[PDB]
Amino acid sequence: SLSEIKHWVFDMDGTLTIAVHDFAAIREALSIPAEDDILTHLAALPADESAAKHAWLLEHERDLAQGSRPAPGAVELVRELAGRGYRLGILTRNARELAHVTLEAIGLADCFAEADVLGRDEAPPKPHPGGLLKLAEAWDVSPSRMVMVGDYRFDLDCGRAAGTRTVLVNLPDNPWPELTDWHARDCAQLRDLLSA
Amino acid sequence: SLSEIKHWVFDMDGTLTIAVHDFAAIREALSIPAEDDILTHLAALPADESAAKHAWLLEHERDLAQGSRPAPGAVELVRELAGRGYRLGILTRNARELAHVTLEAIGLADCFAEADVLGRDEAPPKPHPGGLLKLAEAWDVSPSRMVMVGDYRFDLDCGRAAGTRTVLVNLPDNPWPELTDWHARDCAQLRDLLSA
Ligand SMILES: [Mg+2]
Ligand SMILES: [Mg+2]
Repeated sequence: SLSEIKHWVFDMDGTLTIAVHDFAAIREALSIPAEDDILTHLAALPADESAAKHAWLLEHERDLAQGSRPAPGAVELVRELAGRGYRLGILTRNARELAHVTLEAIGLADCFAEADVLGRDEAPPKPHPGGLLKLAEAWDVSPSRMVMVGDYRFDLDCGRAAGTRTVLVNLPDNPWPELTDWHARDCAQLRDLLSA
Repeated sequence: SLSEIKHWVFDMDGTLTIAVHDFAAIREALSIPAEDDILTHLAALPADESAAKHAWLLEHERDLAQGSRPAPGAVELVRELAGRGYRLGILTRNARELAHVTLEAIGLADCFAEADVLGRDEAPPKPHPGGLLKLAEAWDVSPSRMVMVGDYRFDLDCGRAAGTRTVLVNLPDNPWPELTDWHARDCAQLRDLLSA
């Protein structure tokens, strides 16, 4: 079961943190009334208008970005696992130094050994298994007793290639059933799953 | 009128070109049926599910990107203006070298003098007016007889700061009426407007 896994690895972006965007600039650009939610308002527009506005939003994702925040339930999950004495790692395309800064910013830096935060320079790009194998070696543990937690297909492919169990979070359903051992809408539901 | 303007400046990203994304990966990740359009399907989902899936899409905009393509009507507009003997420029945050490559790829490199394609190293970031003032100087023309064409607020602010007329394209309405002299849903409608 999930609770028997005592070695956990997380993707960073999209899993533990998510990008936040400039709501006021979006509302202004897309002519959203103050009384309306942005997405709800867009879904209710005529199809062609909704499509043009959604396209503009995606096109300007980086222009509109304002750093990142912890994903729902992420801090709570990591603290729960750390409280158990579990061993926790990170596998990210980010430079280790940025990953470190991010961990400090969200108050989780003390839950991961610095050597177990693997960035751009410490491991090949997902879905290559190198990074998970590096942690498996450092921890001297069977990959079958580790879990890779992510929100994107290359996270699941990476776990499957290395032989770890896999978890999908931050999508509401199960789009890759063969690649995914457990799925949860977010880290808060994952914590609940773990508990049960 | 618009047709009296013989000096035109364009933003690049979002105006002449737009990012394209991996439709098959999106469909797989978001569980979209083959018979459905991605956006139409998402708008029809329960609110919470639609929101989670739209959030994931925005979060992975760069992961899903597959270069860029010309924006609707952009090639046709630029060729029409060049055919008139009009003077055309680019003001972009992109490195000039990338802008050049992009122009070559979309078959428009011959419509702009190389010196009039202004990139990262040739002009300060929008909305600073430096870049438009640089073109105005090179062309020896009143900014009031130039137009800046863009799809984002900093393009309009840049034109207003330099004193050029401004055009909004690639949004379907008029969100910044005081900043915008003419607006069109895209470059094809702008060409039509120009003609009329
Ligand atoms: Mg990710
Ligand atoms: Mg732009």
